[PDB]
Amino acid sequence: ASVHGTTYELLRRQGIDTVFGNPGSNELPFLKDFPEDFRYILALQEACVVGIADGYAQASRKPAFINLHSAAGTGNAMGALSNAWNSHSPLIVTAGQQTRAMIGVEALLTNVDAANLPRPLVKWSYEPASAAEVPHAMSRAIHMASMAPQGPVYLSVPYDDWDKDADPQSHHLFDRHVSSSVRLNDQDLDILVKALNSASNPAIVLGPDVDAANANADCVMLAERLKAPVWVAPSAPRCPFPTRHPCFRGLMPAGIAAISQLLEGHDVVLVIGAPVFRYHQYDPGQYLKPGTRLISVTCDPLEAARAPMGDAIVADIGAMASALANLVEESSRQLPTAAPEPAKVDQDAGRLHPETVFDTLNDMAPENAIYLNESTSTTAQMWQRLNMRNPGSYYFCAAGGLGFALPAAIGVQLAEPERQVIAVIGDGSANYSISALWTAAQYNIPTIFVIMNNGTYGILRWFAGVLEAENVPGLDVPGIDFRALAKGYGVQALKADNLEQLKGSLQEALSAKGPVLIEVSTVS
Amino acid sequence: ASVHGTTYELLRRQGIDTVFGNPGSNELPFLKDFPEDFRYILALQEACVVGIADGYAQASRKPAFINLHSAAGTGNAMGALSNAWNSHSPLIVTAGQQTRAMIGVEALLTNVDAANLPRPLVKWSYEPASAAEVPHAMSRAIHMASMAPQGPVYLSVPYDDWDKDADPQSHHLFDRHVSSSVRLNDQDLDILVKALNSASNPAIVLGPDVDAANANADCVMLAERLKAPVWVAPSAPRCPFPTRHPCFRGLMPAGIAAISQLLEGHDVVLVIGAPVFRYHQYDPGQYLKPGTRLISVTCDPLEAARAPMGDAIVADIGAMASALANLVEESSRQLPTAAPEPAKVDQDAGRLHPETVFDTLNDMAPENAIYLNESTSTTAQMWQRLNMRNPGSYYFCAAGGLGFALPAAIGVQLAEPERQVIAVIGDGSANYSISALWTAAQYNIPTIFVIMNNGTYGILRWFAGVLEAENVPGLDVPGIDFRALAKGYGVQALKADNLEQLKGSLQEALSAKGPVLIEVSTVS
Amino acid sequence: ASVHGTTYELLRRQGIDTVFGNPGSNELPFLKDFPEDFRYILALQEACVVGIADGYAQASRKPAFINLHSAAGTGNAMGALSNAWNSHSPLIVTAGQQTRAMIGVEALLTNVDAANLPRPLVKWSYEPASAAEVPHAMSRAIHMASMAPQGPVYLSVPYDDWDKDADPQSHHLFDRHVSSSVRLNDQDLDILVKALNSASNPAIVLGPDVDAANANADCVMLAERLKAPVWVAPSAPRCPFPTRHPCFRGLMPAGIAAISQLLEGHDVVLVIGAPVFRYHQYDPGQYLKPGTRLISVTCDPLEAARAPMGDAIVADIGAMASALANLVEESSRQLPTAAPEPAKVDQDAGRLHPETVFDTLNDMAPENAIYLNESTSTTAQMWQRLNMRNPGSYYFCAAGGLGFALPAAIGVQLAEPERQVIAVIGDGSANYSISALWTAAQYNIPTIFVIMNNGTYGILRWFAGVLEAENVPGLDVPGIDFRALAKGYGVQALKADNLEQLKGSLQEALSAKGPVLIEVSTVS
Ligand SMILES: Cc1ncc(Cn2c(C)c(CCOP(=O)(O)OP(=O)(O)O)sc2=O)c(N)n1
Ligand SMILES: Cc1ncc(Cn2c(C)c(CCOP(=O)(O)OP(=O)(O)O)sc2=O)c(N)n1
Ligand SMILES: Cc1ncc(Cn2c(C)c(CCOP(=O)(O)OP(=O)(O)O)sc2=O)c(N)n1
Ligand SMILES: [Mg+2]
Ligand SMILES: [Mg+2]
Ligand SMILES: [Mg+2]
Ligand SMILES: [Mg+2]
Repeated sequence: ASVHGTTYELLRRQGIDTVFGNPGSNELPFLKDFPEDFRYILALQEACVVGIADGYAQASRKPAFINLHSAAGTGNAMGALSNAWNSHSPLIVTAGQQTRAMIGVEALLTNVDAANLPRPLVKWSYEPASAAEVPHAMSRAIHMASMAPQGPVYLSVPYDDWDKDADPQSHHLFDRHVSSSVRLNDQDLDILVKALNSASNPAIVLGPDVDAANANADCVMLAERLKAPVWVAPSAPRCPFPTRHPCFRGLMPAGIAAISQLLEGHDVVLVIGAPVFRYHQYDPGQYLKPGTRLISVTCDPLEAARAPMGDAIVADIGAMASALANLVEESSRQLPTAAPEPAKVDQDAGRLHPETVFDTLNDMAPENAIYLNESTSTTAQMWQRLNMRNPGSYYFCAAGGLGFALPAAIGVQLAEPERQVIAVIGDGSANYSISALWTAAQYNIPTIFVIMNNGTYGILRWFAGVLEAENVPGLDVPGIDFRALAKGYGVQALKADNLEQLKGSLQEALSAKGPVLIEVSTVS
Repeated sequence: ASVHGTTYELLRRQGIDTVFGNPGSNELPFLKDFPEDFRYILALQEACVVGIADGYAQASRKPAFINLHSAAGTGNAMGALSNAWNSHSPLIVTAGQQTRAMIGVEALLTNVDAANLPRPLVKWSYEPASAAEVPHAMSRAIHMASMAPQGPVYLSVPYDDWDKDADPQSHHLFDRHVSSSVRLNDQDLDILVKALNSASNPAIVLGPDVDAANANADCVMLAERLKAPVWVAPSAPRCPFPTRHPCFRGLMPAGIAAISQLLEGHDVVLVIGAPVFRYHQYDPGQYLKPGTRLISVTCDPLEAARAPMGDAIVADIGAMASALANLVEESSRQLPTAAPEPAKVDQDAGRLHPETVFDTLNDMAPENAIYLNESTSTTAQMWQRLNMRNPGSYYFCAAGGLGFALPAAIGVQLAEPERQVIAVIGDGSANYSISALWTAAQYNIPTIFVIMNNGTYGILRWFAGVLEAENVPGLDVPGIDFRALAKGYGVQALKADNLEQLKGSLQEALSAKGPVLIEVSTVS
Repeated sequence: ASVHGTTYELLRRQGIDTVFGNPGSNELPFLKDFPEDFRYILALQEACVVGIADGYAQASRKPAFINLHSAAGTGNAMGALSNAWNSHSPLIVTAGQQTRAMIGVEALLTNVDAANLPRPLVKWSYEPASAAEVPHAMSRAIHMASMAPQGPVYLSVPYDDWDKDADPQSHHLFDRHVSSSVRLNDQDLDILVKALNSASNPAIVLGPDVDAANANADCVMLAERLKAPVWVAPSAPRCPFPTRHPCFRGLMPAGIAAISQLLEGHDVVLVIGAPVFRYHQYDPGQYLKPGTRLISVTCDPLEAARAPMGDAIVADIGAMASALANLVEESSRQLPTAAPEPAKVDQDAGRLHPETVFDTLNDMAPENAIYLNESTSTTAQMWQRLNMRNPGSYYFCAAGGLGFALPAAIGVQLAEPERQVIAVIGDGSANYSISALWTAAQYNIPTIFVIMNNGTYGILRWFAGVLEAENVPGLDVPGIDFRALAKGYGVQALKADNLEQLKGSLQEALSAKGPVLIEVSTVS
């Protein structure tokens, strides 16, 4: 068989049946004779290709396969890869290279030093030394992306390789099963369980790898057993816990001092599936107060190594959460009391406060909605005002790289066709990957996009205020008509200039057959 | 003085007065107290920021300064950097990094292994080891970008460095002048001149570094003295010669066999300011036919090293072209045979043939128009049909990376306010950097964008055909309304569904006082 | 406290008490006030420093700390790092950098782009962005080196950092405990155990990570329970099993065809702690024959990904070996019969056959002797004729990089004061790291060095034959007097030109109280 034939057989045998791509001439020999059991999802720019694949991979909890064009295509996606790195997204990124005979002269479309291009944003990055090595390299890519800690990988393939004869012994690749589903050995696990049982005032902090592992339910049981309050680790890319569960305490502020203060009085703090910690603002102080001991379970050696405090255990989050949830004793302490329902902000008949938008979404959206956040000045309010009972209900750019939520919302909706996806995106963020709207239209993927339009890079204007930094250029983004942009890409568009119109538009969007964009006028 | 003050003083003393950017929190300490003698050009996505800066640098023939946001922002620009590398564009790319105190914990917005991120697409990439080093590192960036062979460079700066004290000895940086304006020594130059004078049938091939150096006029003199046919090297990023000058032969097809055929019979082929050669299609054969010797003058050691044939001289293109033009003897040979005229293609009253569009542009555009090309299936016809008689009249994505022409056309128009820029862009290419339109609207930069809408990735559909590649997915891009996209970003829009409307739209566009987009319905 | 003080406290609190080094001026500020509870081990060239540290880490099963001088010192050690990468040796490599103020001008002894230098041979490579970050970066280095899969790491430190004030919050680093002692979840481990219990003719293959984990005894129990034959994986860097145990089948030949033939008829092959496989010679064929399924347990995701066949489990070898050994049923199959003792080779009165040397070493050396092999042409004979009963009894350069065994033998001897180390080294290999001898003399480390002198690169001349390649230069190494070299570095030296002399010399060497070198005249 050919390299082409063998490679598609490997992909299908490893459960991959969808290619997210933007094609080029180096990729046509791969895409020719495209198998009928595969589906190709086209996006118009590579940041959108990778964003969509990323959302799809995160929601489906399986690897997603991407095909991009040489260096330029790969380069256009490297901002999207920064987010994918931070979210441990299992993305197999392939790119077409020039024919081997024209690589030396650096013909047009030659990806020079190809394996170095996406570094340091990938777990593994490779170009095979011969055509017959391609299926084996593809096998390496699949497993490197998929093993804990999951993450993006890169494979460059000269276009002339695909037609060449494959090694018959490549058949051994097709059904390989590779497992990382490991947990701490019994003796040391018992020691941990005893420390948890002995704690007088335990607290639990959860990160995105819990949601990725669908460990959420086991974490609920663990928190109920220990009678422990549960935070979400700062800069949260996902939601790992029911937000109206009585133990839930919400999103931790992303500051060193703020977090040690929050944890003061808790003798043992168990962190699961998060870096320790993804701080953001400068908030110097103690990493922990005395009296607090921290224990981290992480799937990522890099996270364990760089934590400035605490013990760490490097293992699969699913296997660890399950073991702990079922091993710890039921504490006789009183179960934590649910947090109070956020207060209703005063809302006149004018532009919308973001608190109003979220309250209204919470009132009207289905209970199994999935939200994406790229409205950076309103994240705190969103976490407080949306009741998200189920796993996989929230995504936020994991490296803070804008241009994620709009395409990712399309991939999520493709992954979960029975759960309504609602992306809340600021007017600034909306532009980074605006052309992804076209894919929603073309493939009939009925995502709802809520554009929070305040005319500015809100969070930047705010932080400039904190820095007392005056005369900063480039913070305002007036003059964008988002309904026109949606029309440009074939997506139904609505406007909401006040609360009444917001209710009406959301009602219409929820009932609509296709994707819908709502432009909301929000307060500056 | 502060690192901030010192750095801005270095920038002004070195001729920089414009910052192209998309701001982020790591960059706010740099952008605060923005000096009154600088201007900031905002674009909404980083591929757009870099593309605009690139156009501006290429047209102005001076370095352009860029400010991006950490890793995500840099990543979003890496497709644009692939073009900049191939075009030798002097781009100084700065990116903000987290505060030094929070780099180790990998806080949100930390650019991990920062200097490796843009490699291999930059000449130099660096993060300073202390705040006091920043002005020195900026000096190195300015000069590494500016020295032959010019190209993009990258500097990552922790945001806390700006307010720190600079080394007082940094004043020595301010007025440094660094020259690479060099040419071959007299003895060896005289040998080259003798070879040229002795040639019976010389030919000349010119590349983009001729237009970059404004060596066009000297090349015209050289060609006139030698009575030599002049080609433009393949995959041409710029136009180095007047396209209706009697010596001009056209754009070389980007194939090994094609080019050796074209050069057959020529005893000496002098190539100036081009790689040898930027081939593209697989077109195997001889690099040169017997009887032809090739001599290359290039500003780039990497070009000289990789040429698969001929001698090479690594020197400044401006200095070499000037010297050769004034030293060669005046040949009494007959000029090349007049080139044929492009045929007027058959055209009904419906959708427009690309040839019709170019013929109409050529009739109506000013003699000093500047064209950009990202209509990939129509390049050959464009070169045949446009009379471009002045330097700096043509730009095409140098690495074949789409998303260049739309933002670069804005940068060019900003650099050349008295020359009308006309960007001819395919419907596929248009989406990659669509948000750039906003910058043209906001700053009232009067670029004309001509969208060639045939509903497909035309050149891929063509190559699919020649490969006899069946069942290739993702080649069609129906359902985009470019007038609506333009409206979305505040740019006037027109439509041309036939020749009469094309003429009317162009008349209107040329009379406009701001940017205009014309959507042209072209054939499949 | 200073960075110096804080870092040494971190080191002692994490169990480090030895520094292997070759000093330079960038390193003096670190080495000054060297604490009384540490020892420094000097070697005269950096390949020797690292080889000694490597031996020490491998035998002690704990990380070894190294201090080298800038780029040149690090560079001199990169061959040794090649081996350390392949052996998963936990080496913390630190190198001194210029003072931060002089990095920018690239003063002499500046390590330019320092973190890139040791790539790709390190797990993690870094230079901190500030002095206060240094202790945290050292913490990261210790843990990256120590977590599965273990391996070398690199930290570059500007020499002026040591005297600066440390972050008081650095104390949180001192007692961090990081575990990767994990194994497959119960459900999937039961499936694996069932597959082993159900196997009709299983075989076991063991690699170096078994010996590194001291999982040898558990592997013996596992082999005895399953009544399975046991091979050592090809190109073996360590010995994971008693070589005279009845299940032992010896070292696998390093070829694809040879290994699948060896495993024919075995329905399940369990590979533990080895790459699949470290092939060497070209020996094309089937990876496995029909009827054989392979299951690999590996500590290294990179190994699991690249295996061309079989299932894989990525977990700690110690934890996995112990669990399997204790869960599998006692098979009723007959215990394998021990390999017969190898035949005696005919030995005349002249130069010695390697077979005779090994026979004689086996007869005279203590039962807990530790051997190192860098006699490349005699490896097979060595594995057959040396009875190694205990763990940690054999080391061979894991990447085939010569220069390992001489210095490593010193490190092992240092780590195991009560076990006699005997390095068997070819006359070719002996020169790579000859100066390591000085360290054995200076610290009175009683390693015995046995030099096999045949006056040639034996294995290369052999290979030259099978290749039918003639006129190959550089294969012969006449004119080396190893007794004089030993005298040069202060080590007692003996000669052996025949069997009687060999016996006498070995007898004196074992009785000696310091290092001894024996030059043996062996047959071509
Ligand atoms: C790719 C990229 N570019 C630039 C930034 C910098 N940035 C920028 C420009 C922000 C403002 C987002 O504006 P918005 O309107 O989307 O949201 P708010 O108005 O609520 O802040 S938040 C932020 O981090 C980024 N994070 N990622
Ligand atoms: C960033 C990027 N992505 C994808 C490609 C691959 N590509 C693609 C997708 C082309 C089709 C461009 O379509 P168009 O409509 O702009 O022009 P034509 O229809 O005349 O081909 S030409 C081409 O090289 C590329 N060169 N650069
Ligand atoms: C650092 C390094 N250099 C060169 C080689 C190549 N090489 C060389 C030069 C060998 C000959 C070793 O000769 P010896 O005398 O040590 O042993 P034999 O005579 O038994 O082969 S084996 C081998 O792989 C290597 N492996 N490592
Ligand atoms: Mg906004
Ligand atoms: Mg890179
Ligand atoms: Mg088109
Ligand atoms: Mg020898």
